[PDB]
Amino acid sequence: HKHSVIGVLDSGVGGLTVASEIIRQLPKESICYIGDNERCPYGPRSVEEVQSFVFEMVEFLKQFPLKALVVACNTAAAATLAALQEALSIPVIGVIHPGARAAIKVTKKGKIGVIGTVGTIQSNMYEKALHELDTYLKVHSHACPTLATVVENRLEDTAYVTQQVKQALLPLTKEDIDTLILGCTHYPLLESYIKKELGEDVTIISSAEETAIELSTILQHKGILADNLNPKHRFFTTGSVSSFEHIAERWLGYQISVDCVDLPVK
Amino acid sequence: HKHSVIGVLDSGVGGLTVASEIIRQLPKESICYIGDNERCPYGPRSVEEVQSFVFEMVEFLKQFPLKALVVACNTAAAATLAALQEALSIPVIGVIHPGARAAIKVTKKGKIGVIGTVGTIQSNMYEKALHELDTYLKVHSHACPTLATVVENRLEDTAYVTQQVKQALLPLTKEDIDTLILGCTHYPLLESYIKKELGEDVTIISSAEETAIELSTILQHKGILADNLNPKHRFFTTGSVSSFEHIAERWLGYQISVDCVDLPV
Ligand SMILES: N[C@H](CCC(=O)O)C(=O)O
Ligand SMILES: N[C@H](CCC(=O)O)C(=O)O
Ligand SMILES: [K+]
Ligand SMILES: [K+]
Repeated sequence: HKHSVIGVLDSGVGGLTVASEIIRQLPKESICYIGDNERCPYGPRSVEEVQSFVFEMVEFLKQFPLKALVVACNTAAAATLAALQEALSIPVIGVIHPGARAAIKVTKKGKIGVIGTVGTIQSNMYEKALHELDTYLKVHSHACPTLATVVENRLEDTAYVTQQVKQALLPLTKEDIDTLILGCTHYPLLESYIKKELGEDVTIISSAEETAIELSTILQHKGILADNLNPKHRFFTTGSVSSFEHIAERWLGYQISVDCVDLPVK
Repeated sequence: HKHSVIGVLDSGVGGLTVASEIIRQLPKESICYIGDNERCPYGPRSVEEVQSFVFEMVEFLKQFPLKALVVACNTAAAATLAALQEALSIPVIGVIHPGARAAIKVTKKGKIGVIGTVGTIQSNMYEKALHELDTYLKVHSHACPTLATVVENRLEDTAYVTQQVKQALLPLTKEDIDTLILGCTHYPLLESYIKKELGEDVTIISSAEETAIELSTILQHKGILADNLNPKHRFFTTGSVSSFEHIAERWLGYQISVDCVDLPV
């Protein structure tokens, strides 16, 4: 396992929030990332379709020596995490359960909100994951379909972002919650807006931050942590390479290695 | 219908902070706790002695159907975690690694402080654990030998507690850290005093809170979570039963089931 990498898959660029947290909290691990930008968004797609696309990305990642797989996309995790964990022998870490687990840790009232794409919310995976750990939690799940697009295409228009965040969170402002799970790869970029809308009494949970610590926990439990003092990461996209590189530099603050890929493989 | 329990061992009553977090974050799991109050404290004891006492507690807990073992005592974990993980087939979760992992998650500057007993600090297990994950972290480790006794015997004397926390943390106020790991079972009981001494720029991590989520992560990864909607927990002590019951009631806010036990079994 000394040369093995962490495979990371996502529907596009959003997953860079997850990749950044793995790079920060597990600095000796090597990332091999694939974003299916050509078919993004997955949010409005059927479960069957999303599962087929995710398995195509897994086939691509299998060309590398994987020690573990992270499904960075909440929509993809909702639709295929169980299928992947059954199919693969390596650890498969999704972004939903780590967020639910962290919500249980920070809630004082046992009342949790979660926002995400229509696919993520309709799967009801967040409520199911939360109840598996604690049946006596009240979970309010709300789809916010306009947010990911807002993050990728209108983020500089602050007035527009504020209005869209206000509209998306109106249903939750009416509910009694003290914790909110950002159940979508893109939402960390809206954290400030969200906090302003919900208030100081609601603790925000990032899927990215919690998934990296969950991965860390599992790799160490399994005794497979890397010891590389200066790893390098590789990013792949099915869409425009220049487009991905540009957003990435904006989100990360630096340039990354990006290459094109065609799915299905071979 | 899976009847296995989570074994929890500690040097005494301090481990109730860890037990309370497991009960809160994993409400379907059943706890079987043993505190070696008759030989507490472990902090000033030799590593060989602590290892021997911990293995006696494990022999006691093995009488129950254990699905996992939590070493709630930071001093005991420092001295015996490796030995336990090698000797047992069930998952053994100590309180040190979860704290280090959480510190990496919250630090922005990569400068972490940790406090604990002399035994915990002398083992240097915190620095080793932190560096295993990230070699480029600066770790400041300081023993605070008087704090656990302060928590057990002088907590109502606020002027005294403030003075003892001030003296214990003086060396860390001189260091540049943005995160502090409470590397002892008793320190959550001093969180307010510690926050006041270090300021709002230092995020304080609880070993109990992080160990419970680490346990949760591992039980679910292994597919062994309980589904019990109303479990019951049992506590055992090698010291005075009435004394344990009294402190427990003060710390938890309610009474618990406590029985006496003799080690070695
Ligand atoms: N990455 C998706 C957001 C984008 C999409 O709809 O594909 C998610 O985390 O749910
Ligand atoms: N339980 C110990 C504190 C008490 C003792 O010294 O035994 C620890 O967490 O380090
Ligand atoms: K393509
Ligand atoms: K004194």
